[PDB]
Amino acid sequence: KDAVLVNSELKNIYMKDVINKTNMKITKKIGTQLIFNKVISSNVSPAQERRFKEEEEVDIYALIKSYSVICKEQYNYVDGGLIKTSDREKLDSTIYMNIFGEQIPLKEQSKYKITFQNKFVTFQEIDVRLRKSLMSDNRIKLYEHNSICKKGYWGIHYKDNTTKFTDLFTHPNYTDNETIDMSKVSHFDVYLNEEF
Ligand SMILES: [Zn+2]
Repeated sequence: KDAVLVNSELKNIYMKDVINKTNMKITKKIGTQLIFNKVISSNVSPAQERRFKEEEEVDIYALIKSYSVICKEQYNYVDGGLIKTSDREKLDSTIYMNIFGEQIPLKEQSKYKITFQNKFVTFQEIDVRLRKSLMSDNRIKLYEHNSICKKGYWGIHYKDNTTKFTDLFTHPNYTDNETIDMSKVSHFDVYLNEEF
């Protein structure tokens, strides 16, 4: 299973900004990195690299891992976050986030919703936005030294009753560009202080 990390590291990882752009043509392509023109480098799996060709337009939603200036031009490094611009069908979805946990009032239980406008969204996007929403929540303060959440996980609860669970104290491997079909998603479930 993915190794559990501490608040300090998790906070550092998920507090960073994200790249959220559309119609980005892959300019250069080197190794396992798909480059775009500030320069955006997306580290992806050997498998995913094959599926993407240069000059191909890609929509990007990825958390930035680091920056580096090179010859007065800034580089933004990220893992995956790619969906072909031609793979984008529109769809308005307002998915509810149900938060469960001993200190969670019914009032905060289902007040959170995450809005999507494409039928297909990367899992990285859902995971990152869900974590950031939990991080800013005044009651929860996810990854803060002082947070009431010591451990936990969440899940995408599909309409067919199946679920996809993720440990909130781990850093998923986003290099595979896993994508979620939003039309098959019913809601999101957050399980605070519950063993994964
Ligand atoms: Zn559920």
